[PDB]
Amino acid sequence: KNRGAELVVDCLVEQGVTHVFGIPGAKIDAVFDALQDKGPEIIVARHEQNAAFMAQAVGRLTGKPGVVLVTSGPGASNLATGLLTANTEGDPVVALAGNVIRADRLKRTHQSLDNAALFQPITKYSVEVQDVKNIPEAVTNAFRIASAGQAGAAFVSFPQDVVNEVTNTKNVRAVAAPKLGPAADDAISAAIAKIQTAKLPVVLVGMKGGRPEAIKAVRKLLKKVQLPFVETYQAAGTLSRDLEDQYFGRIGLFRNQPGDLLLEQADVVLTIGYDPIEYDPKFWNINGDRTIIHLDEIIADIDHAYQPDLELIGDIPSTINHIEHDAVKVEFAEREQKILSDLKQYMHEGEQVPADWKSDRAHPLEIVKELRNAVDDHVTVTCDIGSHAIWMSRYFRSYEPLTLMISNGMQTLGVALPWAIGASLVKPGEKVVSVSGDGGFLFSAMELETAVRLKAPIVHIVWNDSTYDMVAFQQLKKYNRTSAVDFGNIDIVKYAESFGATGLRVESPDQLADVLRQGMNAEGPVIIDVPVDYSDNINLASDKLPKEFGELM
Amino acid sequence: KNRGAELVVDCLVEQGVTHVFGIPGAKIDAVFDALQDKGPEIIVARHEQNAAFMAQAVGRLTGKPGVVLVTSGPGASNLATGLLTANTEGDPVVALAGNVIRADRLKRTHQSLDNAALFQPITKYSVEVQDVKNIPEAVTNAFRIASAGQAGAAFVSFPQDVVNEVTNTKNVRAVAAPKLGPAADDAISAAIAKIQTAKLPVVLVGMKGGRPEAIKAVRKLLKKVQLPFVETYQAAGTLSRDLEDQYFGRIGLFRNQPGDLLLEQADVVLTIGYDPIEYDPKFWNDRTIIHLDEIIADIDHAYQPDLELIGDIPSTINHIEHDAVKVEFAEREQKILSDLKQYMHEGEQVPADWKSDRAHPLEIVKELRNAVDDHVTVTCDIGSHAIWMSRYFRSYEPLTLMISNGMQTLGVALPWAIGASLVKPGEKVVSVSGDGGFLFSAMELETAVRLKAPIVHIVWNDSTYDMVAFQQLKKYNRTSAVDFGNIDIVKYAESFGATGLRVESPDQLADVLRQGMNAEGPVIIDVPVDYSDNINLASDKLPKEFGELM
Amino acid sequence: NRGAELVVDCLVEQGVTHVFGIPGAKIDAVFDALQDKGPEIIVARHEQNAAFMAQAVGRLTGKPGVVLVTSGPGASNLATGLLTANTEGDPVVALAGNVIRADRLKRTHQSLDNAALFQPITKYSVEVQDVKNIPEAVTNAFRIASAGQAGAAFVSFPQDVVNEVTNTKNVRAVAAPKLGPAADDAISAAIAKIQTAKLPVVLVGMKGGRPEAIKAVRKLLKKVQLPFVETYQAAGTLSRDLEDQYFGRIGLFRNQPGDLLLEQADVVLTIGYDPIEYDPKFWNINGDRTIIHLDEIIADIDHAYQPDLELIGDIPSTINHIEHDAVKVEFAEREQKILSDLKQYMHEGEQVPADWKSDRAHPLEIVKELRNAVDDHVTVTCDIGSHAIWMSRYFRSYEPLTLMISNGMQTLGVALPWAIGASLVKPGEKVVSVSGDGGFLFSAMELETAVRLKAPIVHIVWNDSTYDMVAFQQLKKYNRTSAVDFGNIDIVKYAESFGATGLRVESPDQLADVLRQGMNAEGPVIIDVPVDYSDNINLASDKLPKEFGELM
Ligand SMILES: Cc1ncc(C[n+]2csc(CCOP(=O)(O)OP(=O)(O)O)c2C)c(N)n1
Ligand SMILES: Cc1ncc(C[n+]2csc(CCOP(=O)(O)OP(=O)(O)O)c2C)c(N)n1
Ligand SMILES: Cc1ncc(C[n+]2csc(CCOP(=O)(O)OP(=O)(O)O)c2C)c(N)n1
Ligand SMILES: [Mg+2]
Ligand SMILES: [Mg+2]
Ligand SMILES: [Mg+2]
Repeated sequence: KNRGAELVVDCLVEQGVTHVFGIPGAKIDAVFDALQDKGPEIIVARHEQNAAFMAQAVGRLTGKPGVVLVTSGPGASNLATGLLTANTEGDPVVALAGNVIRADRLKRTHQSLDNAALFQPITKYSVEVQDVKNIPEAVTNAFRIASAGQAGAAFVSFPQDVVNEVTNTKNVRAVAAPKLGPAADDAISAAIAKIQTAKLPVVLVGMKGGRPEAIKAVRKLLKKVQLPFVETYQAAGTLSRDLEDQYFGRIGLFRNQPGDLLLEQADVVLTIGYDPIEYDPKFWNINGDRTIIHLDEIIADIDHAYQPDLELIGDIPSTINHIEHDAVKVEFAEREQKILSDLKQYMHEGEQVPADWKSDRAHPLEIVKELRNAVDDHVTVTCDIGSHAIWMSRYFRSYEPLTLMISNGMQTLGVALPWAIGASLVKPGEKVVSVSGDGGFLFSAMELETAVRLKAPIVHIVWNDSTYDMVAFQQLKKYNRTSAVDFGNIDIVKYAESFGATGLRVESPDQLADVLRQGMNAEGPVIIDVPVDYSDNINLASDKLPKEFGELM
Repeated sequence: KNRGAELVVDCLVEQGVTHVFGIPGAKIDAVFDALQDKGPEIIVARHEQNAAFMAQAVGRLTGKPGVVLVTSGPGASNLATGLLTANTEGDPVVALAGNVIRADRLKRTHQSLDNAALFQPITKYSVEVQDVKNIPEAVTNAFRIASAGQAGAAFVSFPQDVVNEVTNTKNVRAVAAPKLGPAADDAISAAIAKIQTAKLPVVLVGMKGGRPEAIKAVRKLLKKVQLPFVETYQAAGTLSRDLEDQYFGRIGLFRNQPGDLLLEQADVVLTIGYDPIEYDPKFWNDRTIIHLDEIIADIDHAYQPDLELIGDIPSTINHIEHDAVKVEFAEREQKILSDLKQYMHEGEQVPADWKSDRAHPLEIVKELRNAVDDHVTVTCDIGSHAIWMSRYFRSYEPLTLMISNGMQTLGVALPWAIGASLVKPGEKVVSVSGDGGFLFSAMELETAVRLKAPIVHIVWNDSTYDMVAFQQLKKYNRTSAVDFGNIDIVKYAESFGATGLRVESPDQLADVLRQGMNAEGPVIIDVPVDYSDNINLASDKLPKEFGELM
Repeated sequence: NRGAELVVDCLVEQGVTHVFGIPGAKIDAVFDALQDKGPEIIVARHEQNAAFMAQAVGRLTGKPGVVLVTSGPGASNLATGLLTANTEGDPVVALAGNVIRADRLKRTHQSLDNAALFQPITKYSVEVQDVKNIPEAVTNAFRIASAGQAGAAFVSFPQDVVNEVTNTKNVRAVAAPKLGPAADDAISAAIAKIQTAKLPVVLVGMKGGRPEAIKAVRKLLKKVQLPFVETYQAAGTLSRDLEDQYFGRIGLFRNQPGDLLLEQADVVLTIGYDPIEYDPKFWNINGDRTIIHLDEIIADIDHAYQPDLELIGDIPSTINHIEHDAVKVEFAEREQKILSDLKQYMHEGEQVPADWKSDRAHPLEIVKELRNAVDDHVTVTCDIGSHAIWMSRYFRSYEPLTLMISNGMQTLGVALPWAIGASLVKPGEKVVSVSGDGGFLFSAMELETAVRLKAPIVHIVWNDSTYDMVAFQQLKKYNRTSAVDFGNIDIVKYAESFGATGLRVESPDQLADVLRQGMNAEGPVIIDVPVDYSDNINLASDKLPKEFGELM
């Protein structure tokens, strides 16, 4: 027909977009109509929030922006949290929304608002197209800006008459966002010289160290040079089994981990793709001066606790390849060897169920271990936010890039199950596991109809506690009392069944391994009800370990 | 304790707030801690979206700002649509949110976000407090601005260190937002002269005509002067059983209603609390226009008032009422009223050729109306079911039919009914949605079960996003992205510990509804509906027919 | 019959007689269309001064001043102007070009997000994106600019929108409506609270200074015989008749007779008071008093401003309903002495010091000689600086809108362009403008406009060669000054280089003569007046409050 609506779909075609997540409405209608003619499969969502969470997951797993498409008013405003989360967690997303006609743009009329103004503080790019000719230009720049370091959200709004208008405007080439070269050579030399002269150099692998390419390079570096290392939560998957000896776990949330003590003992820290939002430098870069080398695709944020002595800004993996090429293996003096050894066995003992533990419910560590034993390396595991997620983020081993997905920017409740859906659409054929608590679960459980309608092979684990617990034990450590943390329990099994899904329940902690295998062998979506004992949770924020190791030294 | 958090709680005590809807988090948890000592009852929500909707319900039904309280980051950003909805539909709401400590406000850090900039476009008032001393001032101005005509949403954000900081700061008095006087008296006189000299003077009651005091005033005006009148959807309940004779239905959505032809035939139109968002003037609007409202009018190609009576709406109405006298109509205009009233009765009727194993929409509306007492509040969601409710479900009390008619936001029905039941203890509350919108906020059924709220939720079961579908069929002759698969509604209800009912055949409709009305605790009722008559809601038939009788 | 014509037609419907502007490419179609029909175009030398002029028209006529500019630097130069009007109750409408809609998101000459820039400093900031919407968007801009509280409205036109040919019809210029008075029972309440006061006082503020409000205020002050004070923008509330009940203009520093009056008051009635002129935390202090807020909009709650009664509605109507039903207050003995003492403190504070000697005029001598040289009805515009403090406290005004002060943003350089605006509003009358030397250069360029118009402006420069108001605050805080010194210029030959008339006061004794000589001159005249500023630190001095505190 050649409306503005067709120009939009043509862009999606040039961009190689396989799927569009959305919900139709009167203002964005022409575009949905034009998608009937061609373009990517439409995945109808049961909420624009979840549509955004789905696009985000696609962006994180593929490196090309996930696409979400919604109508005016509440269609658009329901995107806010989603885009915010994508934009602060390094995920390429492009959002396309409708608005009222240009003539009525300033009026009190149904579903009218300044779309671009709302999304301005929460995206890299937020625009509204006021001329049909401009559509291919605006859309193409949004894809590029979404993809360019640091990846985030782009939002593009269309008045209704703009996408309905007939025009002879030509499309433009989907010129892909270009790669940077590696960092300046002189900076790379300096960086190598500082690692070679260190008594205890260590690698801090961050958000953008967690991309597949970045991880491949990071592993060659760690293997050649033999550096100890830690991961941020979104760097999970850096580990391989033959790096386990050099691995000191995941830093974050509370300063009481072996990784923290290691970074403390370090005189040189090399950070890679490090976005401080995952764990503020004021928690780890303390207690003594210490050289900081910042390896990233964008310049560093200066902070009282973060003043890099060296910045290597360029393409992350290739910059790493250049350091790797000219570094050599680091020898550790006796003192540092013993520090490393001691940290390693504090790390080991942390991963164990307390010896005087007895219960009629599973311990969190038992859930974590059993889950890890029932799931092959290649399977993507998505995680929600809560105490369950602390246990997962610290103790759930991951061995491949993009196989453990955590929301460690906004810490947005409800991402797991929708993320699992997006993952299954990117990895057709594979099982996708999603893990949540019972609080965050109802934030997005509605999208179980999408999963069933798609016959997605998703396995969702609900940690059953019956409170907002991560908030509860923090309230106990601050005020020795809780507030607004309690809610009623629902029948998770019958909930799943009412959707046409499958419900299982761990009725005793010894059925855990069995019920898990069963979910994995099931056809279509499964929800698994797991009673958990959270009485150990308060110890997640303990200072015992920093204190013990303190008197060691 | 004299933290900033206590200063906040004290404002809520001073303001007479009985419920705060919320979800706790680290940056805001000091205010939640302070609520353990004194202050209103915390209602824990399963989604900040839904806490916002409930606060909207409280605001619409009491005139006092509803209060929602949330944490930083996604806690705040999840309020967006809620406050947008409230802000455009006339409901006083106060939102309170956390943010990161002042010193880290500029950094990439967990749950950080320029809160105030995000709500700037979608509220009357959006601010972040940067000094603990300023807390009582910023909160007290928020309540005032939320309530002041035209009522809307107010947003206040608090850095973590500001609510945790110990302080000597004094509270301020909750100075009530003041009412205006009536409109200028020479303006009132002018309007009385326009009505008394018109051939067919008519009243259009709008959004802010649906406040209880405005309705009581409007009824006296209608009865005394015997003017015909029409309702926007949010002015539902202006009608009294007494006034059914002068009543010409609800205007909205498509121009093809008896009310539309009436407004067209009128030489004078008195609009009361008319927010054009409910129905753009370019659809119903030569003739004289008298704009009566608590704020000045927006000028539009199709809306240029000859008279503006700006002041307190009920005051101004009374003044007009006091000095106006009965209008009597020439025979020409009586015939017009007779005909329009007749077209109106035909439209309210199930078509003659209708055959179906599912209920017609009108049969749901009729049985619902016949099963619910006039005083029972009925909330409604968004979709094809709501076109039917908005046009054909009669309301006779103020605030007993609640419709989202500024932002048309899916999912408002069930959370509104929860807010409503906390505002009217001892009463049943009815809510109506389609199956699409039901899953937008059905999570909150846990909350209704937790409170043992006497809610009866009716689900119109179709299996599609239909209101989108038949507009699509009319524009392109094909649908797109409107199909989803259905769930077992009864089992969905039972899994939450609520009661689930199902109308298995159209004749069971009366009894099943009755059963729901007498049930204990929350009830969900599955009601299959036949929508194949839905595309005629946008039909041009009636204006074409009436065109040639003239 | 383009979009540009639609814009000119709206200006005609609003009764706009003058448009202050500077042309550019993106907006020039509108400038074209103004050749055919419309209001006179006054070419400015800087978009800042065009904005100031507009503000002046708005303040003086009650209908929006109009300013028209091009895209990019044309529009951005408007920022301080609209901001100042938007915080001082002045209706202004601004019209600006932008790039074509197709190139709106591009890096291209003079492209910027116009609406976003003006959102935080206007009541109303919009961009039209369809030619049809022009009559609507503009009409609402005039009404919103006018609707109380009055201020700045900004409309932006992408270039292709005003050049586009259309058959769109215009829209009626529906006047912004009036409110009625406050509600009866509230009026009753206010009268009752006043009746039972031992010392009720009136505070006249910003919107108490419109002509109709002043007419009603004067009747109320006369009938009930209440003492009153003024905010700076409430100048001209006073009449010669009312000098007896008058306790001066409050503001800037809490050390004036008006402050002490307010402090002793048990009931304060405020009239159209915008706190920006003087924070309530400065006067509403040592003890409690009842506050009655009378205004066209609800009050801002403050730690030091929590009204017991709000009278919201049209200000002159509400004042009238109070005047009609109130009877005279009669002060007891204790309060009469109080009022008497304060009145003498007031009178002593207006006199040049005893041991004053100087080769240059003392400020009060400038204030005095200028007041006596100028008819009551003549409009006097004032700039910002130490000279303005002297003007604002001590220069009497007896007619509405004859003393204009920037008391919201305290914007430098407003005087001279405000006087240009005044003279266009009041043809055939002298207009006097007063500035310091520093603020003079902020807008002195616009003298070319005044000469080009043969405007009868008489501009007085207080010459001391420093940014003094900053400097003495710096000394009272830090015992040292910073960045307050600049060179000076020959004001007389400055004026002459523009084809204007330049006069100089070579000695304080020829002050009356050089002033009278300026009043009789044809065309613009600038006057160089050397001043001695050594007294200036005593403006922020703390003695009067202390001395009176011991007198109690
Ligand atoms: C959208 C949103 N609202 C509020 C919060 C604050 N918050 C963090 S954890 C949490 C509770 C999660 O509870 P649950 O999912 O049951 O996990 P659990 O701690 O019990 O394992 C809340 C409310 C948040 N992170 N996101
Ligand atoms: C939050 C939001 N998303 C999308 C829309 C667009 N929209 C309007 S009606 C509608 C259909 C709702 O369907 P349903 O609840 O099943 O009611 P039905 O039409 O079937 O009666 C949609 C998607 C909207 N109004 N609000
Ligand atoms: C645009 C602007 N810049 C700076 C200031 C701060 N300021 C206030 S008074 C003042 C000094 C003005 O001095 P001048 O005009 O020479 O008059 P004087 O103080 O000498 O009497 C300054 C710089 C201001 N108010 N406005
Ligand atoms: Mg839980
Ligand atoms: Mg449906
Ligand atoms: Mg000076």
